[PDB]
Amino acid sequence: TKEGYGKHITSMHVRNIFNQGNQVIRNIVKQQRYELLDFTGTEAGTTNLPKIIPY
Amino acid sequence: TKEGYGKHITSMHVRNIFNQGNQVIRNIVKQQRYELLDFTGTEAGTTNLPKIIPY
DNA sequence: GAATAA
DNA sequence: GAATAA
Repeated sequence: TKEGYGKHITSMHVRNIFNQGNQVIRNIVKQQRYELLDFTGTEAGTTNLPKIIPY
Repeated sequence: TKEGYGKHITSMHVRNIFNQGNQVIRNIVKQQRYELLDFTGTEAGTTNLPKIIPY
């Protein structure tokens, strides 16, 4: 007979404890920025022109 | 098959019968003492003075 | 608070 | 949607 004593012991079933490559981490990129919009200038991006948000 | 007859017999589980160092004995130190308090003297601890209990 | 906590 | 899907 194959028998033995132990604690937190069990007949051995399938164990592969590596995930099958499924895991998800979640960060939020957080980029608060104080900015200025200057239309008072003649230079490049400072003009009467609409300033763009390139989402 | 592994089997045998016996009395007060069991499949063998974990047995270490030494305690993990936890045991408590309790005595009371008992020290009744008849004593005298003498303030009638001039010598050392015999005076008008309060005699002390140094618990 | 089988490994001794009266 | 024992092999990680918060």
